[PDB]
Amino acid sequence: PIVQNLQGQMVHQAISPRTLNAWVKVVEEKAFSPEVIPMFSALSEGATPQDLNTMLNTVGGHQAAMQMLKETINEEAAEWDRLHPMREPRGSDIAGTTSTLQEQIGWMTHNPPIPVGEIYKRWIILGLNKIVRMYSPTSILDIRQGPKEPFRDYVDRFYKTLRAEQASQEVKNWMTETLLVQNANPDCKTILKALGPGATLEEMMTACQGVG
Amino acid sequence: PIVQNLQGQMVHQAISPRTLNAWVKVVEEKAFSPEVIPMFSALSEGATPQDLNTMLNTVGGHQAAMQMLKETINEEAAEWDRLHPMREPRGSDIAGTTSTLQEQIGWMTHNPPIPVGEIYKRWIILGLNKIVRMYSPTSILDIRQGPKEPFRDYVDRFYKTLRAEQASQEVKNWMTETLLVQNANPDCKTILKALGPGATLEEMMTACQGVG
Amino acid sequence: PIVQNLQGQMVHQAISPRTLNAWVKVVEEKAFSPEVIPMFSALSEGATPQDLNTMLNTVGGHQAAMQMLKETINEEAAEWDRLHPMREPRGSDIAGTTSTLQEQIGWMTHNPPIPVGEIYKRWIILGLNKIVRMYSPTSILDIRQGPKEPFRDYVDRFYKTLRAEQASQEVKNWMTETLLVQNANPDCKTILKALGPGATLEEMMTACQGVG
Amino acid sequence: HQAISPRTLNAWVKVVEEKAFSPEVIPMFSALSEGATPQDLNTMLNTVGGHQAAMQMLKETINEEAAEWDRLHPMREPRGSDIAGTTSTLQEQIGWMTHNPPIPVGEIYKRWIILGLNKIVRMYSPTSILDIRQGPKEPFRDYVDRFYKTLRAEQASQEVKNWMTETLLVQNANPDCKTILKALGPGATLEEMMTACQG
Amino acid sequence: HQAISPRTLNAWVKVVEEKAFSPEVIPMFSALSEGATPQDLNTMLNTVGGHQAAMQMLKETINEEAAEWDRLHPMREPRGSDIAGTTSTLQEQIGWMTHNPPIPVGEIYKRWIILGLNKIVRMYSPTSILDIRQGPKEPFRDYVDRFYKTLRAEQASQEVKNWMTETLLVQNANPDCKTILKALGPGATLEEMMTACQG
Repeated sequence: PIVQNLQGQMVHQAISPRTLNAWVKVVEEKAFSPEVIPMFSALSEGATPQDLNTMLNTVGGHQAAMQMLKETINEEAAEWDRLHPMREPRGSDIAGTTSTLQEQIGWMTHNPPIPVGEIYKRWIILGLNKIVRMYSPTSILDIRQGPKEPFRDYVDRFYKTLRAEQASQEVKNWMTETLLVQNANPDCKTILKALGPGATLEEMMTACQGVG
Repeated sequence: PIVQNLQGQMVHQAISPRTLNAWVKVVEEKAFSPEVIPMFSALSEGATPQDLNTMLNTVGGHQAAMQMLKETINEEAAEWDRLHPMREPRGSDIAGTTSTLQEQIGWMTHNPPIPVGEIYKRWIILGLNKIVRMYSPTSILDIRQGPKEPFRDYVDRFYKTLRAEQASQEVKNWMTETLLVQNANPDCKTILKALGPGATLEEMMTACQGVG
Repeated sequence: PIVQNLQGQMVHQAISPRTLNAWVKVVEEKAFSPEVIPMFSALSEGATPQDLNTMLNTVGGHQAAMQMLKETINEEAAEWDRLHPMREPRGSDIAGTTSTLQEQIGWMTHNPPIPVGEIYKRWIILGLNKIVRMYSPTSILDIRQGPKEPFRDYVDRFYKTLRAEQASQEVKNWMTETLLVQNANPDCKTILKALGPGATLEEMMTACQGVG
Repeated sequence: HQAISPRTLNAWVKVVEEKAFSPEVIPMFSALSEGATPQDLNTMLNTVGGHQAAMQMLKETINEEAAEWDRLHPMREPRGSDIAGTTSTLQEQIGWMTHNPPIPVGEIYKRWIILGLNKIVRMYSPTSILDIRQGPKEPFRDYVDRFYKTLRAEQASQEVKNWMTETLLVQNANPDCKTILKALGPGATLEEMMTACQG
Repeated sequence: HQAISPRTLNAWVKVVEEKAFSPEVIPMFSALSEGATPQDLNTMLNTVGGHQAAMQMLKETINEEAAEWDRLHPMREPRGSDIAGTTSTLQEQIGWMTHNPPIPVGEIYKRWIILGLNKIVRMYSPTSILDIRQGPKEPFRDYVDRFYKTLRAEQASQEVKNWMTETLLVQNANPDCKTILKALGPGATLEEMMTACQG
């Protein structure tokens, strides 16, 4: 992180141990559920490349996830160097392996701020999105409401799987509009189709409140 | 947040990573149970509009909840601009999208304090109340004591659903007075009606202690 | 830990009580699952030998784990003294039993930094790896997919046991490549073998999504 | 201006009657109505004998589109009725195409008719694409032909159709073919898919 | 510019439906689509009712060829999609066809479609060549016709097909004519082969 000293000069602030422990708990217990990405974003707010590499070290227990995260980081660094051929931050500098700590702090504290931390964070988020896409327990087409399950639980599962799938935005809109209604159980499906097309999710949940 | 510097001049204090992680856990695990609103109020004490937008970013995983929260924020900003046509905070300024950080700190630190953080917080709380109202698993009329369930558990469920429903206050009073007694199981319902009308909840719980 | 004073001179920072409580929870609840090692690494970031001994004291509830950790520490200290016959840190100094606190801070704050904390941490990590290797509930050859279990759960179990086993890296690669396919259930195993050899884990998980 | 040919009109009538309403009616109508005027279009629509319910849908959709056009817009310029040809002379219809520069009155009405026909064929498709699934013994060839006909009739966005082709074709198939298709794995072509799945 | 004739489109759909995807479909398409612009070709393909699996193979092959064209060749120059007619306008296609030197987008698209149709026919060959064989009483005049129809469907290389005609034909022949072919011996033309086989 970054914080002002007593006089005011910006200086690197070490990431606290309990934050890293929380991130380790997130990596281990959750098994790369779709909820990790918001948790990673929260636990890494203001992170520099050194801190992000510290988090990646804990990620590195899983060989496959670590390998794909490294591959996506390398690819995005190559893209950055392709687009953009204290020195200007290169791809490896954004990756926090060649650039030193002081260069990172200077880049983040520059006027205007060079968002090295944020760009590296978004690369990591893309890699984590891919990893999450692997570990989705089932595809969206397999989510089906049970004979007795409440509509709220089915919608929760459907939207979780939708976050996992990471399709195109228009595809997601069509999915929520049509596939949600299609896969519902018959007793609910009658009411959903009677509501008609273009029904907002608020109408859908209110109409089917406790039908099961 | 806001905190005095070493000399004493007010300056923005960044929201800690672990607080945002806790808020993410609240958004994800709880599935918008009625308990989120107190937890949101606690986790966002002293929040500025920038911090509240930071929390909203984590909320933004859910498309429907994020959409309705944005819609309520826009509506309340329009209401604010309608009522009230460093510059005075406009609706978008309260929303923390046009106003800069320093303007927010100045507004909160003004004499008298302009409660930009609190008004934005209450708008967010209204939106979250609506979202919670969607995700209520069952309506209040479906809560019914089981044949063996203790009275304390039934009352807990009833009051949770009452918090979820968000009806008029007089309607809530009538509901607690009459509907609670009506839906109780027959063995308890005999004692509840024998207690008579206008019985305080303390009398109701003490009388039916361990009846089931 | 280590942190700059108000003037800037480096001084020892005490390990917070809540960090030690979290480490105690990790030692007790987890029962030396493979996830402890990342959690230990996170909770002990920047630790000096005195802090590491403080953590070891909480570890010392378990007689066998404490004994083996002490034995590995002594062995690695003997190796350090063998390789390398304020004074230079001896093996017992790295162990944080002969060296005083101020010598440790001076070593860590030296130019270049003497990584006494990190070397002691890696010795502790080797000992914890051995302890974890004892407490593995089953060997890798016993992990077998169930008739109905999803492929994601089976892969999670397999990689957890692989982390526990701690074999040679090439052995691990062969294990993930062949033994994972061999032990899968027949309905999945058909698809895995149809995918052919040299299939990346991404292909394996995507192909067998929801087959069970 | 030239009169519509009896051969063309008979072809339109016979294809509509024979095909009832299948997705190829849209390209057939577009081909046979090449550069036609609103009077010719109305002739082609009214000439259809059967499927008067479908013709009612088409007229209702034309009226709705005309109302929207009138909402968007209050030689004399054309209103929705003028575009639909209900209140336009043949000379008036020739105008707005003979006008320099012309405003394509015929093409707008053709687009409205195409929207109505898309709705009609979507209604006339006997099953939904998500409900299309393989029989226990149906050939994979017949399954995929039915699936792609239904997908053609679906009237959805193009990216949605691409995802549909990528996923539901493999997914909705029976387990016997599903095993072979998964063994082929993603990124394969339909040609490879059927050639492998011949048995 | 003149649009495709309704008689031509009706003939095309008629022959496609009646013949299925037999080998003659390719030359028939080449005949009917002479000088046809990409818009006309797209209409010609879209109007086909049924065989949507075949139309999907055709679309996929067109997309692959368009990608190859775009890779090889990076008014505005025509792209692969423009040749395919999905993106480029009718006027743009007409201008490209009229330009000197010409960019015959029609001919390139026709060649791509011919490739796709060849692949489709090779898929659609009902029985492999090795399976065809003379019956106990089937005349040689019909057995050889079946054999050569299938051989045209298979679309193997000429070097293979020489051996196929030389050996597989005589091998699969019925026992009565097998002896006659063997006696007649190698270096034989089809006229000799049949004219030695009657009865």
